Amino acid sequence: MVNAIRTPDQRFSNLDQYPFSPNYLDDLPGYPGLRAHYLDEGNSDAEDVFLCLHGEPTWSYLYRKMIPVFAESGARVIAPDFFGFGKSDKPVDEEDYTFEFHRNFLLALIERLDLRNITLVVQDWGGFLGLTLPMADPSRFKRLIIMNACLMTDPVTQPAFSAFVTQPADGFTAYKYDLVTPSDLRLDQFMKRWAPTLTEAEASAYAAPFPDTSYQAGVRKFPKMVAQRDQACIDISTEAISFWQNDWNGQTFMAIGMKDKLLGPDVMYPMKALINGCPEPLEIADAGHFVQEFGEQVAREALKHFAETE
Repeated sequence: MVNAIRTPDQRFSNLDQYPFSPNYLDDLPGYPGLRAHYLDEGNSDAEDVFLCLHGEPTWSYLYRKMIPVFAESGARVIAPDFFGFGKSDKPVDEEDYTFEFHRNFLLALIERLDLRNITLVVQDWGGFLGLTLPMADPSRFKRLIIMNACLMTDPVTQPAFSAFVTQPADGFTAYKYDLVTPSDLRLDQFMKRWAPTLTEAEASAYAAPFPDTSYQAGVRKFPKMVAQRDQACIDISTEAISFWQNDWNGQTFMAIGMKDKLLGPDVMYPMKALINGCPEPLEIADAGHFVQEFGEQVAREALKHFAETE
């Protein structure tokens, strides 16, 4: 029952621009023996809380440029590392990672920390999973900041959320290929390719959580879950659509990384239509899949947009 390993702390000693202190939650309901890492920045008694969820194959380090902007506005910021990523523990078997394994973890984190007045900030898997959280506990969610992401429903229901899987060849097909094929996966090399504006140091931070391949079962399972969606993922994702379309009435802000070959306009415009009240998206011409690397701007504009609608 959940064989996992922990990344030696020395691997995080020379992180670039990541002065955020570690917080851990051991033995969350349904996660015995697993220690989860998360950042808790800004006023801990703040009324507003920004839940920042990362994706594949990154960690909370991805939100490092957005965190300060949010904390400065007077809000609290929670940025958790999924099991298998960042400083959280990493199950050694790919079988242990599932849509509900990661989803239930997010729900347990929300209940444990008793988060309220939440502004959900998502991208990629943070969105696939994150966008399904509100419907399970609506009163806790207030706003949404969505960057390149969608819902993992079936091809018939939403063809746009499946089409990108097979085309273009240099889009998700290439992304997935780079992650599931190399016997010796080097995430610093991966991130420099998929986020060409990263410095050598920043790229090193993405490799930091993984001393060797045995620490990458979670990294290898995520892309596979996008291509092969189980029934639970499909149903949860389909129920999520109805929520964003008929139940959601909170403030929303969308930003599109225009150079994203995976989840750009093809996926983001159909998403905008599904989220009730979603305004015209902020198009970021230079941004890639990892919109957060251009996050200071997204952070500032999201706060400005939220204030004008208070």
